[PDB]
Parts: sequence; C-alpha cells; structure tokens
Amino acid sequence: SQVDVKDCANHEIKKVLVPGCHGSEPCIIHRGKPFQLEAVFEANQNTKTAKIEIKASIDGLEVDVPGIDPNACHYMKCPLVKGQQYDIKYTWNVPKIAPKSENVVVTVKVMGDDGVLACAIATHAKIRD
Repeated sequence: SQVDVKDCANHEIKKVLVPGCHGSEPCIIHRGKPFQLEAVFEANQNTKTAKIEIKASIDGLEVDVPGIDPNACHYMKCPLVKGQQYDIKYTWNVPKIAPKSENVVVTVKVMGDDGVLACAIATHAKIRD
C-alpha cells in the first residue's frame, strides 16, 4: 500500500494512490498514458470549494491543462469544515505513447477556499536498458 511520491504543500495529506510506483521502488511506464491520481487529506480549516490542478512536466512536454473535475464541492457536502477528511481524484486517458519514458514528473494539488488543500508529486517513470 502507499508509494513514494512526496508532498509539496504542508504535510496536510495522508494517502496518494497513483498508477506507477508502490514504494521506494522504481517503476517505469507501461505505455498507454492515462493519468488517474486519488488522494485523501483532512481539511485544516473551513472552505466551500476545492479545485484540483495537475502540473505535469513530461519530457519537455509539460502539460498545462485540467483533465477532470477539480471541485468535489458539487459532489460532497459543501462547504467542507476543518478536520473533515477530503479525498480528491483525477483520471484522464491520453495517447498511449505520446510522452517519452525519460523524463516526466507530476505534481498535483487540490486548492480549497483559500488556495491550498493537499498536494502530492510523483515521478519514477523513465526508460533505459
């Protein structure tokens, strides 16, 4: 369970499941490029909305667009009050061999009602031998 991934906001998370690695290990990319990230993180304040923003740098082709819905407030008892667990998710399929297993690192974060909520990055996905 859990994989290496790293936080980029403020240890305000708890679990981030993404297709690729599963721990300190090394995981390449099985071709076919879908981006499905799912994470749980408690809220540390009050808020009536929380968007989602994926920032992915894939072999010089850093994508800069949203591939899903980022406001689960139209999906769950809004507004969200502090201490309440909040899980965000994203899943968008894409060309099977567009990016070049070499050099891609994704960092996606959910921004609540004040700008921030839970953010986690991931990488381990290149090509060699």
